[PDB]
Amino acid sequence: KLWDSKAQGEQEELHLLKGSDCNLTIDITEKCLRLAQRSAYQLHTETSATKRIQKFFLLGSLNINKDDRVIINIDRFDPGRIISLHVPTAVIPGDVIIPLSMQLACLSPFSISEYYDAFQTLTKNLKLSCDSVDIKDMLSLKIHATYYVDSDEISINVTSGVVVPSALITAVPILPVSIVPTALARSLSGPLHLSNFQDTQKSGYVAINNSHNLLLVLDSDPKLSSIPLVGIWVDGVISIHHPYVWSACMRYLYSQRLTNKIRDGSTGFILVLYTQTRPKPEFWECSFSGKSDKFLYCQASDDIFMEKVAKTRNEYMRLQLVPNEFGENLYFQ
Repeated sequence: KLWDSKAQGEQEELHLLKGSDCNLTIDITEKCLRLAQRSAYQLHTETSATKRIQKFFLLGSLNINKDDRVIINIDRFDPGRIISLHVPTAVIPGDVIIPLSMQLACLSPFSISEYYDAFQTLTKNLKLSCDSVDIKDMLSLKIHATYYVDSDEISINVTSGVVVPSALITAVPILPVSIVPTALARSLSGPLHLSNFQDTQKSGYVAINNSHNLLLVLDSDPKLSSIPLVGIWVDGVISIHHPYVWSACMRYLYSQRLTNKIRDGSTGFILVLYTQTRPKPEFWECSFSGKSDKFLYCQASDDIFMEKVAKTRNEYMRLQLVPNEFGENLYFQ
């Protein structure tokens, strides 16, 4: 009886890769691959404690550009630090962390056990994170590189694998619900929420009082651990199809830092959506009922051939990943 759940429009199915036709695009610059191979080759030769498979990091950025199409732009190599754990040199906010394994070819593939362990790590972060909603937390990307050096060229086989939670969020438009006019609620409905900038998303959580009115809460409020929560609010997107909205829903469903979620995926929870294109927020009832630990995954690979002498160009390599429940890349060129 907290709100009316009668559907006021078509159901929508939300997922990270919905807008991109289930396609994940990876762009990798030749320069960072050249630095990765250069660093790897020195260790394997002029150094003796080199493990046969070197462990490095590539650093990328997550961009969303045409109808919510997600692209990872990988352009930085990072050997990483040892602390006993292997971590990047300096983690920048907005960095996609891609573990890079490479080995000199002599005399490679992703297995489901490797995908499974990556997804366990992914969901453990979703359950335990205390940070703001981040789309980068919704995918785990890895690269295997096999390289060879001869007198003529450097050759590299680059294989990339990803795991993404498969959960679909069912979203139903509902009638508007009264919001207590706190300062946060007033600033979200105010004139400043009308902009046109990319990656200006923010989100929080929705509490409820004795009068069954909604209270908006910042994502950093320490009371979130036990305040009774009924859903989320999202600001700075054009529509509900933005993958950030699904990311906030997933984060709310998975988080074990929120111990008093009296409305969740089984009962349906509320989304107060402040879009950038409308003066008033949209109200949705979101639900999830499928398998919680199911994931999509697949791999893609391509060869690159590099001259010994580097050319000051911006050459890059594009990989297309359309993962599914069965591990098949459903991309056809």
